[PDB]
Amino acid sequence: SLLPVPYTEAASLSTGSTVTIKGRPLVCFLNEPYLQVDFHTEMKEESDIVFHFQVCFGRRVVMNSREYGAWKQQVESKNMPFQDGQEFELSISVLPDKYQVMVNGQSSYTFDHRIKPEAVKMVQVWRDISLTKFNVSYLKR
Amino acid sequence: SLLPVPYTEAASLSTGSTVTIKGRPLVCFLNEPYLQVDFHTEMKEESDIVFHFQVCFGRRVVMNSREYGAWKQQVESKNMPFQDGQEFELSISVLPDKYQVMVNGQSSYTFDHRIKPEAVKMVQVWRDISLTKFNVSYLKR
Repeated sequence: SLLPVPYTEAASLSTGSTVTIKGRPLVCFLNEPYLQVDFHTEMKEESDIVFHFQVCFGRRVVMNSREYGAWKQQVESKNMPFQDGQEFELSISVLPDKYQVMVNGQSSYTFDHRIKPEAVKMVQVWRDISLTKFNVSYLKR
Repeated sequence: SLLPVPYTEAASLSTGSTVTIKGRPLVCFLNEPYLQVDFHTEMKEESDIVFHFQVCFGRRVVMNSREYGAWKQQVESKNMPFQDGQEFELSISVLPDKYQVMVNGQSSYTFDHRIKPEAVKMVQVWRDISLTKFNVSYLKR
């Protein structure tokens, strides 16, 4: 819809930053659509990924990092706040120790920093969703 | 690009029919983009799937059927004719005994019929690709 997908935006993150994504799955949960949010170290898509967040709607969520071209230890969660056929609001806060992910205002996942958030230069949002809003909070120093 | 994705087209199949799909992966193989082709029994996406063909570019291909809302025996292949960053041409022929899938003119996968091809009423092509051409051969009786 509003924003093109894959959506790529240059970005800078530090403690206190928040990334807000508003969108909607393209198909019903029965068909297992995915949503993926990757925080990259460079503007190119083949670059390293500081924080990989992949949702298989209705099934599970996978988080990881890709360092020096290699995927590290995957963390898997079965927590599923997303609602079939509904628009969702996803907020990723950068805390000192980890990323906190809220879905529709509810804390749902956390991921301890493996690489400093300051290494992030780009965020890519893709897979089976329509994207209506993308915002990174640049109020803090 | 040319055609919207998810792409849905009402269709009828029988022995001798061919479905030709031309497109291109949206991102590099390193990021594991997917391609999915589902032959449905009804015009709705939650309907049964006579033939499910899902490609995880660079990794594997999964084939199955969803009957009465339940996924059946999955068949997995590691055969991978698709080329990173290239446009592909995918042809699915309906033979008496099975579907034959050609990738860029090379026979690559087959799937024995679980349900008669005549039960198909719709084809949906989706996931991480841009679609330039979609055609079903309606020359045969």
